[PDB]
Amino acid sequence: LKIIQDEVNSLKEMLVSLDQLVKTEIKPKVSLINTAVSVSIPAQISNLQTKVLQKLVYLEESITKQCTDTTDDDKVDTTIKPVEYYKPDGCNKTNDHFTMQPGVNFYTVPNLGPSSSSADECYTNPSFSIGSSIYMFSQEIRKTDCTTGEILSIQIVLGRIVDKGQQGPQASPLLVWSVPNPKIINSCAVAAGDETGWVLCSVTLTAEPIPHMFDGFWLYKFEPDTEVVAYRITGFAYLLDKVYDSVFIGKGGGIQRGNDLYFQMFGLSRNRQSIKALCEHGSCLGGYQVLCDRAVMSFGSEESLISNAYLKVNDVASGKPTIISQTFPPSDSYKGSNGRIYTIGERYGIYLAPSSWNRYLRFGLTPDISVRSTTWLKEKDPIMKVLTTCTNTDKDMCPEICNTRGYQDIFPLSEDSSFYTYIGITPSNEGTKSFVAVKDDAGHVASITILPNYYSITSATISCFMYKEEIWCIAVTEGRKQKENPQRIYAHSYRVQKMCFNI
Amino acid sequence: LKIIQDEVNSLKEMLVSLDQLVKTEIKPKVSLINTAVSVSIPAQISNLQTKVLQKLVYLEESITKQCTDTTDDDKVDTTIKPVEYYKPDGCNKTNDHFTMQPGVNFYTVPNLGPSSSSADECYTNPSFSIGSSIYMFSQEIRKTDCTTGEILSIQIVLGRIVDKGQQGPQASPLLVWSVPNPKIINSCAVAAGDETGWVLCSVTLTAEPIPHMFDGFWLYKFEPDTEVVAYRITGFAYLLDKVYDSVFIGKGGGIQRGNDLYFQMFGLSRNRQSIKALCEHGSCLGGYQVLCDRAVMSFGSEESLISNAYLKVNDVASGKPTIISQTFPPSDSYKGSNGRIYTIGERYGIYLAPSSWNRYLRFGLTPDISVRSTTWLKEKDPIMKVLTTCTNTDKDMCPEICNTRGYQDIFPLSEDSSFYTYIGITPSNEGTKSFVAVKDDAGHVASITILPNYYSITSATISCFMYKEEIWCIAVTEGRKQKENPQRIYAHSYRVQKMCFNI
Amino acid sequence: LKIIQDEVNSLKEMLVSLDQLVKTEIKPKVSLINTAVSVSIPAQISNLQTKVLQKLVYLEESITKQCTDTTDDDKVDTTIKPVEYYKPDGCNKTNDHFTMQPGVNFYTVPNLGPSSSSADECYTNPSFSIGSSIYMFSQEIRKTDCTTGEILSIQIVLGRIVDKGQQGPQASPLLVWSVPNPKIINSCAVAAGDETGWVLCSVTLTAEPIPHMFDGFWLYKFEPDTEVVAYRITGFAYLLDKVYDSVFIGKGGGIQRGNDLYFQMFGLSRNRQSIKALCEHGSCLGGYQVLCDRAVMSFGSEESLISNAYLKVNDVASGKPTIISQTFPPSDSYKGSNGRIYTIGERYGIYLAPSSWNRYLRFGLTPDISVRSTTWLKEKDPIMKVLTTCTNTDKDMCPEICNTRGYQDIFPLSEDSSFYTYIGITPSNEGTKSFVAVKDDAGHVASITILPNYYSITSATISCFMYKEEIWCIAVTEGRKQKENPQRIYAHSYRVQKMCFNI
Amino acid sequence: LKIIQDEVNSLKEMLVSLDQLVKTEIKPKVSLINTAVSVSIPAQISNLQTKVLQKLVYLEESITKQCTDTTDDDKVDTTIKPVEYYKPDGCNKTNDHFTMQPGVNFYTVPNLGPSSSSADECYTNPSFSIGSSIYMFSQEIRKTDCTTGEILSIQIVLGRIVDKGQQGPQASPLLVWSVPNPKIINSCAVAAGDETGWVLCSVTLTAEPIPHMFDGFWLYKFEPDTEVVAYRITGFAYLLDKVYDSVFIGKGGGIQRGNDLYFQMFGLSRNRQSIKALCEHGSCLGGYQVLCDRAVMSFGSEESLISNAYLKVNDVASGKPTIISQTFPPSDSYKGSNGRIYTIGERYGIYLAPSSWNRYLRFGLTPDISVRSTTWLKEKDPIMKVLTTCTNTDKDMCPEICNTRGYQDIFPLSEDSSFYTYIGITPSNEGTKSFVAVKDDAGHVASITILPNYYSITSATISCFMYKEEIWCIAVTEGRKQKENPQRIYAHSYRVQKMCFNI
Ligand SMILES: *[C@@H]1O[C@H](CO)[C@@H](O)[C@H](O)[C@H]1NC(C)=O
Ligand SMILES: *[C@@H]1O[C@H](CO)[C@@H](O)[C@H](O)[C@H]1NC(C)=O
Repeated sequence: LKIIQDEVNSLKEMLVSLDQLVKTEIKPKVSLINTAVSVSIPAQISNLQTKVLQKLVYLEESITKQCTDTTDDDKVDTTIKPVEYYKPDGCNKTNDHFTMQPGVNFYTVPNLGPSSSSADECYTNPSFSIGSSIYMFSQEIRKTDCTTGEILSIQIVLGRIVDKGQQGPQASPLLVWSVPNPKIINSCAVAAGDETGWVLCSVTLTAEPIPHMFDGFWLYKFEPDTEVVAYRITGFAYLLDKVYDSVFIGKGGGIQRGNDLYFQMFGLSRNRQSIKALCEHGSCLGGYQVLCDRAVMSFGSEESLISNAYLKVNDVASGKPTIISQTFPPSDSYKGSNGRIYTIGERYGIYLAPSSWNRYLRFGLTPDISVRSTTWLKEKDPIMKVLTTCTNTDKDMCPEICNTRGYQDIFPLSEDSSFYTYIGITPSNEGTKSFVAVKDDAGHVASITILPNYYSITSATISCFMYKEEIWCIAVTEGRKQKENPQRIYAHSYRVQKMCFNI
Repeated sequence: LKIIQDEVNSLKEMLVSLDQLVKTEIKPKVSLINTAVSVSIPAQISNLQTKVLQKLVYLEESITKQCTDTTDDDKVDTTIKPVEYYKPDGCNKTNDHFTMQPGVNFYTVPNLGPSSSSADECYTNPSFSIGSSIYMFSQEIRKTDCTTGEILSIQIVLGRIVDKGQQGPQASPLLVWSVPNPKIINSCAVAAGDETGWVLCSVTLTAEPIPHMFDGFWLYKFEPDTEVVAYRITGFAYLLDKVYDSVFIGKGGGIQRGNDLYFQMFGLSRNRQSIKALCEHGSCLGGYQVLCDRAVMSFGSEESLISNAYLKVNDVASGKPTIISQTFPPSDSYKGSNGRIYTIGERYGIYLAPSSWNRYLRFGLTPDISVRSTTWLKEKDPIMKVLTTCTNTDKDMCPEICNTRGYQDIFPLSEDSSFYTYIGITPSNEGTKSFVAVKDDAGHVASITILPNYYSITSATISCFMYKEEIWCIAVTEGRKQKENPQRIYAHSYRVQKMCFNI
Repeated sequence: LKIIQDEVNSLKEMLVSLDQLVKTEIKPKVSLINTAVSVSIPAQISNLQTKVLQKLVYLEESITKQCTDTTDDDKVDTTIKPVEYYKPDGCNKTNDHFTMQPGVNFYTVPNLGPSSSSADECYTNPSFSIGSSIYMFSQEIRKTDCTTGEILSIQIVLGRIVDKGQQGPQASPLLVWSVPNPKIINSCAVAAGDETGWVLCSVTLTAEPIPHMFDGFWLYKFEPDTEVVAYRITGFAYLLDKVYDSVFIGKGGGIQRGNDLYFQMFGLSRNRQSIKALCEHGSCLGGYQVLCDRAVMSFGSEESLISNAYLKVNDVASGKPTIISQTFPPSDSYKGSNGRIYTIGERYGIYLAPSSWNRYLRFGLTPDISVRSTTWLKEKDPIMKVLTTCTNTDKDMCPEICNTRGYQDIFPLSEDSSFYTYIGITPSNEGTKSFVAVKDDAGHVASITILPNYYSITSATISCFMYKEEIWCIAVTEGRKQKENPQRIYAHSYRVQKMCFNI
Repeated sequence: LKIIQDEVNSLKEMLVSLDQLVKTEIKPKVSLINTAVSVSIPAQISNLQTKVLQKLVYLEESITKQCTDTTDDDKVDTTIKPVEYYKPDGCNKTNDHFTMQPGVNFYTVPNLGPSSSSADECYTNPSFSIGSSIYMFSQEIRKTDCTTGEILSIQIVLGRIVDKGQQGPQASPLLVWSVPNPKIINSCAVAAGDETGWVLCSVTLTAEPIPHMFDGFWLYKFEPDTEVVAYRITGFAYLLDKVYDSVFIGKGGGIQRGNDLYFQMFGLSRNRQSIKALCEHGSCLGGYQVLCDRAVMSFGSEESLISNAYLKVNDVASGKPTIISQTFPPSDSYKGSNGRIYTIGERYGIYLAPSSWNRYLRFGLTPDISVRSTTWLKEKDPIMKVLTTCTNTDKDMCPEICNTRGYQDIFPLSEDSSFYTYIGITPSNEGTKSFVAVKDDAGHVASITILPNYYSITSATISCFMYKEEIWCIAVTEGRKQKENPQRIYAHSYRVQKMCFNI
């Protein structure tokens, strides 16, 4: 028996030595190689190409004629920049119209994140954000039913945007992570800054979880070639404006400004006051105001409303972050829904998806992130026409009790959001049809048809950046190639052209 | 004893942690690196080379004179395209003949798939197909005897065709897989489409297997960076036209059209009717018709015939595929054999290898995959002269009872198969001799000798594609370098030149 | 029980086989790949770029006009060279002043060595040295308190300086190692030569260690793709000039000359003689001499002084090295401190950091490494203004009892150190401010502000080399990006410009 | 106890699964990556460089003026070719002398094979051969004493010669292997052909081994990405001409011609006849003939001689090789020694190292590998002056009883070996001095000094090939950098220039 208690001890020493070898020598070197081949070499080849071709241009000029700063110094990878809006330089003449249009191509961006073949799995609720160099992506994997199924796993993919010699920008994953205990999460969303990514997840109560109940938040910090740091925000670490029974983090993601993070949230809150719901519609014909009020109530109850709010995460650098919210009144909003926080130069913007009877674009601008300073846009495009149970029309948009569960955001191409890019989706008898469009400040829309070989697309989120000194955008969508396929997440890219037309 | 039940439990935790590390971190990163070095970097360097050289061409033009679309957007890798047939543009003049000829080079394409040195192993029955970007390859590994030996393993190698700076196209393996329980498989064949590969295997009964008996099929789906999905097709999931005792899948492979797969099959079927076998021969001299009838019977039995059939796999996207066959009558065919399904523009073609007394090319064209719509070609070349026990001549091809076990297919270079490329093999007293040839529509054959340093080549299969805007072909053959070597699978490439001769 | 003693034995055989596979096949190949992607490929691409661009230059010259040695042969990597000082070629004219200035850029050099996110860890006491091709880096990781905390680990990173297509030189790690039993080390420092690195560590006594006691040294030899060789230097293997109770190795590092190594050391030594401390100051007004004497005493004791010494490691190639020291008298120095040994052509230099009341630059030159041959410079810049408890002024620098714990070295750009480069740090109410400067031989200083987005920088060490045929320097600093961050080590690079001004 | 017999079984399943994963997925992919980064990418970049630079040359020609085959098709890697001797094209004029000289550079070729830092290990007896694309290298590792120490291991390194953008050719290892049971091996040598390497080892008897006794041979076959195949040649599988008590394989290596291998061997053989030893010397003055006879006897015994022989390995492709030898008479040779077999066009050559009193070059040519057809050269250079106990002079070379244990071979640069390259070594009071030289057919020697920073070099072997269309040579030597270093194996390269001088 001593030899046994001895032989087992021998196995322990051999197993520990092997485990140390894999963690100490091999894992580190494999990570270094991944970066060298996926990021660094492509960057070196790209710089070579640019310099050689530019010299050849000077030779072309010479033959015909003779016959026959400080800002990028702290950057690791300078392939992309934050968006620098186009200006009408020289388009201030009589009858000379400055506009923007999408290009004719819609290129694939493969391997944005991992996937699978199992028909029992569904990929949904993508959250995508592009920072100054890096991108954050997150995808929920649910069992069978996509919307009401169990969460099997949430996957976060930190990576970089690089130039690989293709017609558009390409993704390069550096770190993939799987959130522990996914079964107790209501929702997660991402945010990104300078070489740092953030994830904020809202969690629930347990008895096995108790569905859509609220019990604080988790915050995760992601860095290149570094371990993930988790923080628990509970107890007195958070303060909500209204009392919430159920809290969700808005799908579209958040932003980082200085030492604070901003996210959009929505949820089910307690109410002890009468309301006058916002009720804007066309020439439909008292009854409509009643419907507008019942449209924001949970189960028709005067005391429990579904509403939107701003969520601020304070002082992240201290290691002990706190959360403070500010809620929108029912008089200046519609039934609470998934939204997104934008940074627009020195100003901010907010997108709120349709979820009720009003299917018009709801997007606002503000000098600071607060409720009382928000000014709403008067544009209508896009109108959400999919994943809805509403029977009203796109002209009058009359109030009724119905629901919508889609998401189609926009990306501002100017400081006042007078110009913007979006993807439209129209239902048909054979899946869906869709297009890319840019709306100008005169109300005109330039549009090009996309993805003719996909059975259906149900959603879209857009993030733009500078690449090769012009604006490029990446769109992430959910859909199916063939009618019988499970739902998967796809990504494509396109360019925005500057044009000026002499009328 | 508790410390033992404790020390063992400690080993379990350490072993699980190590296993998770290798599967979670290392395997994924190694796969990403393989793609980066074998596919992505080569693509980037190739694009650089093309752009720089083209600019230099413009400079050459400048000096002398002054003194002294939407289709590839959804593609991951655009190195190759489906074949675009050459047209006689400007060869419509009097006495001006449009033709095609092979080039003078026959380049090696190394590492198409893995191999071994053991003299106890034989590599045979290759199945090769090139899709829109990817290729599928499969090789059987048998013990000692090559044809009648036990199957040790079947290996499937999914990979891509890339440009590595060599004189021709090169292979780049991405995924290698070994079919489980190979001992119960009669045969497997491959098919490929757009980034998806398929494998169909016919299986037998068990008591240890019972030789050449039939018990349904297995279908496997292969995708890049994805797990392999297997389906069992048995019970009422398949319906055969005739009752078969033994079913084999044709070696040459199949195609994918829309949501269906098409394969060629052959096997031993029950018969209750009299027959009049197809019996076409030259000026040999009642007795011949009798021999032609007994040539298609198993063991001379009127009731059991060996015949060919089309095999269709219906609705693969549903996850629950079914199989339906359609059998060729004995009056329009010869003893059943290994064949191949071709896609020729909007039309289809079928190749049937010689297996009996008739050794002439048997190839047909059809508007749809059915028996009654097939029209057979009247060309003879190539004539199979190897691996045969027949003693007839190449002129009269007189009926007798004999067998042939080779395979030499062709690849159409025009919609009506009036032009095509093939490899001829002629036996000698020192292994074999062979050549590459292209037959034109006037019946002329251009040919170039190949592989002068190989003792023998016994078979060949050809797949063609566009590369660097001209047609290139890859030939996969079985053979031996030196007389005493075991049989191995080799691959080489060549180009097809466009020529027009003013007579 | 036999089956158990048998099943365990089976596990042993399987575990040994697996461990051998990882050590024999995989580890070696991973190391070879790391070099190929991080060093060899970048070198090949860089050489291509240079040759192509130079040819294009000749074409530019041709168009306009016609219209419209043996020294690097033994080198593995020729990207960098030892510094070749600039000369005033053609600046010997009347009113024509030869000078040197820093460039305007300060580029990031990422991944010089590994790091971490834990807030409980602090990275301090960096030691950095650049050899003929390779570099040595070492960083101490302490728990919580940075200066008085426990040592958790010391990490040594041997690597190479390479060209990766960026604006400046970049680091490429080859070997990372962790010194065993870090808890018994007083301090470590690095040195580097031709493809060989060295580390010298001073160790203490144990009872758990006994704080700042002395018990000999360890020497480690580092080579590329090779195991680390350790030597113990104790007993009669070392001889110190004075009797030391506590010995530390100077932070800045040492040099290799022929078969010997030279390091700076300092420590607490026994004294039986009266002293007259060096006491140089300005127009402050007997009392000052008394303060100057008590400033070099430990706890005010006449018998125990803190002093500097040279440390020589003799005959390293024999495998049995020995150590001999030579101590500086209190009459020609100040309280002992961290320093650095320099090689300046055929001559040597020594830097001694401020640690007491005198905060002016203390740097000397010598024809050989000995105390009696050292001649001190009369320059003042830089003056250390951070990490000090002194209340004197930068003009008079009056004696008092105080302490300083910073480190800001210089790098000579000429044989007589009449020109040199340094980094200045000035404290403010919001962390610190800093700049890069080059002082010329007329006493003028050219300076450029750096790192505007870093809350604070507390130290700097500079190493220079030739790159792309001009002098480039890498500065390694300790600091924080945001006020609440833990301390981390950062590295940046800049260039030194040659200028000549016609007055 | 059942739970124990159960928990152990669980560990077995987990360990087997992990072992299969590492062998099935990871090992294969790592090997593919090594080739991609070390061989394939460098080849692609090199081809780019050549094509771009050649176009630029044509542009240079254009500006000034206008103003201001089938043989490599079967090759995997075409970087190098077998030597094509230079011809005096246009040097057939009066007073116009055709010659060859070495270049001035002697470049390092790093990582030819692995090494170590342990001072207890010595690397000796290198065997190096270059084939049509690949190279074979083998190094013995002995404990402490280098010549009489125990063999710890023999390491074989199969690799390729590639272009990495450096001034000369570089090595790229693909497969490293360690011969099992090295303790029973007398000696090993390598040979190489077309993508196949061979190793032949002579083994001894065991009681623990019995020193220098003979018991047959082992043959190993090495192929890229393939397992090593071993064969035992014993019993009646070999037949030696004379009866040998002890057999060694000549250090320099062998060749492959068709299906046979040729090696040089030497050993201790039985003798029953009187002898008349070859005794060629200068004007020294019966006694000398007696010394010449005793110089070839073992321990002075008439019945036991030390002699050379040819060793042929017959029919390697069959898998059952046999060995037949043919011995040189004492009347046409000197004491047996290490030699080398050369292929010189259609003819063969043999090199025999000095081992006795005659220290002049001994090299012969033959139309076939046999004793009776060998014709010896009359050149003297090089004369071996190191590792000898002889006291005779380089002029008369008088017979005595002494021994020499060096090795300095030559490489023919012409069909008749009238031109050749060699490395000379001259002893001094400070290690050794050496040079590279080329001897022409007029007896003139061009020489250049090498390795000025190496304490000593004791041996050299040379293999030449075509690279960038001119002859390049790699020399492998044994030596020490610093006096106190252990012996290690180094490799360097140089070029042979074609010159023609008008007198
Ligand atoms: C050949 O076809 C071209 C059109 O592709 C036509 O322009 C030309 O006239 C035709 N030539 C003859 C001889 O028919
Ligand atoms: C040298 O040989 C060339 C042929 O290679 C021949 O044309 C020439 O005339 C010869 N010159 C002399 C002097 O023989």
